Amino acid sequence: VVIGDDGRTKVANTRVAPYNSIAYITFGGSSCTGTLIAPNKILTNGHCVYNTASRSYSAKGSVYPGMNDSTAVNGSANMTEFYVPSGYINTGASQYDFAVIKTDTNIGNTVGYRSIRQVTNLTGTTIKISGYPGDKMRSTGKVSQWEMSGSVTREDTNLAYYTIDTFSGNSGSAMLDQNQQIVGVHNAGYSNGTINGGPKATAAFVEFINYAKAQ
Repeated sequence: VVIGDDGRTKVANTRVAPYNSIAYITFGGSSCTGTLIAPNKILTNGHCVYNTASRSYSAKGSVYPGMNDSTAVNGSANMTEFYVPSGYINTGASQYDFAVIKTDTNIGNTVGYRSIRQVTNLTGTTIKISGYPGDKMRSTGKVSQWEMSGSVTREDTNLAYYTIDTFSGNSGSAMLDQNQQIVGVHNAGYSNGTINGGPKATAAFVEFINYAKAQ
């Protein structure tokens, strides 16, 4: 959700880290954000790849790392396989709302990719959320990356929360710490649109990702 005044700013250079590793990803009926985490693996939200209500996987599309002004400035890859946690398939709960996508080429070796840091507590940590919101697509007519930083204001055992502004299309944006490590993935608005949040990189998160990295 966008909370009060919009604090997001346009990423000026998507040819450098970490922005070159953050991708506009398309499906047959929607788009999201994702982040390269291996030579041929993207991390995003579960709800981007699997619809709980229809029990349906999304139609596969394409991956554009560091797209800016609707230009694939670092090339593109196609999606080939989805890996979704069993818990997401079975409950649709926010604590399992993450997924990995394999690409057809090793595009992560050209632009680089991000590591994941397992965390226990994020309260007070400054994170950055950068990705591809749909509202900016409407208003500028271009697909560009927008970022905003802020503090994690509360958390529970699986989720972290923040007032950093997000809009549809930001689903799957990584939470990046000061060292450009992934500590979680944005998924939704909470508390009737007064805060945003998503799953932290817990031990359970990291185990699934490690399995997915081996596929």
